[PDB]
Amino acid sequence: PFVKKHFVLVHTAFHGAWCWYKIVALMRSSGHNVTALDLGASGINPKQALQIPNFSDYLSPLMEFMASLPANEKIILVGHALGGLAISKAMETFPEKISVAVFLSGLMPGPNIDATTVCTKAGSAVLGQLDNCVTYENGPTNPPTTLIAGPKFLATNVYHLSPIEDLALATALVRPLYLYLAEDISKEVVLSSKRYGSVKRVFIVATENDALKKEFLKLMIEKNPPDEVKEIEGSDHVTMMSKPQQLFTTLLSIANKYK
Amino acid sequence: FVKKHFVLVHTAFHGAWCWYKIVALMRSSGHNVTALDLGASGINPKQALQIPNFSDYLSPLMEFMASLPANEKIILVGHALGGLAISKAMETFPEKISVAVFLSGLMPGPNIDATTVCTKAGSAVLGQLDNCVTYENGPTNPPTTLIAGPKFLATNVYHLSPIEDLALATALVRPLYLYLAEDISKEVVLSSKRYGSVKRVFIVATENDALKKEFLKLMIEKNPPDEVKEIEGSDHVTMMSKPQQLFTTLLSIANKYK
Ligand SMILES: CCCCCCCCCC(=O)O
Ligand SMILES: CCCCCCCCCC(=O)O
Repeated sequence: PFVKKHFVLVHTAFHGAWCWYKIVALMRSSGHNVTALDLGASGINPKQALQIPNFSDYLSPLMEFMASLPANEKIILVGHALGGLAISKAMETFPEKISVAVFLSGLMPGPNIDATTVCTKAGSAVLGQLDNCVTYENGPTNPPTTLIAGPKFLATNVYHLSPIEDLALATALVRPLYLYLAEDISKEVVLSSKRYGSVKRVFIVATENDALKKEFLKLMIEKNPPDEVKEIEGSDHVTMMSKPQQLFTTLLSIANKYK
Repeated sequence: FVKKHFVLVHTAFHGAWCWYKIVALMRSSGHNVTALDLGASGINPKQALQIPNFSDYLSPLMEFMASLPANEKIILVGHALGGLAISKAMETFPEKISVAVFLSGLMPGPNIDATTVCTKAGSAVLGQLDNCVTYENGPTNPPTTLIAGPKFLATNVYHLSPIEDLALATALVRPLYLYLAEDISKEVVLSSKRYGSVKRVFIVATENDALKKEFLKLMIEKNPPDEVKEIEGSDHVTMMSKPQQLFTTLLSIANKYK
């Protein structure tokens, strides 16, 4: 008996709703509702990175979407990598509107491994990697302002197991990420046991992820245990690109289990 | 095998992203390819309201063309509306272009004006299905932008493409400013000695819209190119519906017009 669900997808750094296109097609084709959002200055969001130095504005598209969700409608919230921070805040604020939260290789901070610990670790795996670079729109006296993903970094660390056209698509769409201050993130993403902790949570491991190392991911899983950990073999960092059908099937299974 | 440089220019609502399959095939086969975002398209930083003049829309292509040392020739490909953009590039920098390719592109010339092909092109989009216009300049002024609707895209543009490409497009299409005919006519002026000196190939690719094909035949008849090629089974976005076939056709054209 077909039970219509509402999947809400949240991209990682530099990306946008566009990266989910294969997943969105499978969802809409099977009759489910799906909303792929562009966070601040991501995808075709009108804001420019330099215009939104506050993490609050990076996350606003999701928070605003969450706030206007209809009465009693519950969603399957999916966050990829950095998107993990966004859905975490959504979990703390609107825990009742989320049937189950899914972290796809996502930054998954919790009361005992906070957002800043997690962001500091994440930053080390992206800043300075291959051809990635930063800008100083506020002068040499201030912290770098934005991070720009390089094509070689994308091909090697992110899309190494995906169709080459997807790499081409990414290089024509990735945008800069404002380097939000740890202090700002810490005040925005604060999680509690009775709110964030009350939302069903599943973590999906990308077996061949060369962007976010195993040790970091298992540190988060260890210190902020999810209700379940699932795995997708042969997937690079962007599972929605390299292993779309498997991610789709897994998502449907997760939605049915926790509905 | 001689390395070539293809420069791809999209149509309304789109961006460099729509050529992803083509870009991929060109890079792996060893060629250079530049897929540009015109004003307020793809990830270009401008918003439609910020580029009310057609020259603002063409800016990314003209800047690109100007940055090219004259010895570095290119194969300039324009899709549909992108035809107007490459036509302008042809008039301004004729010598930097080995061959211009109009993929079902608006191909105005001396005997068929730019405003003429524009007005006709628009009738097929304005007021179609779920497409809609905005009025940022108030109710008593002409509409300011045109927004492509998902249904319009599904049945009129991507009807022969993988369904995921339709989804991709719905997450990326952006508004097109409704440029004035006066503006466009003044902006796209072509002469036989300049625009006319560039080798030109038109690629007909449309399948179940006979009127659309007539329009394409009209422009070909009024402004005859050096050659006309066809691609079967294509919807409005050939780079999506017939990628391998488009790639092959472009390689073939490039090798012929060196
Ligand atoms: C200080 C903020 C920078 C954090 C970088 C987050 C990296 C997420 C990983 C990814 O690229 O998908
Ligand atoms: C800017 C003139 C307003 C009319 C709409 C533009 C024509 C779009 C047609 C097409 O896809 O080729």
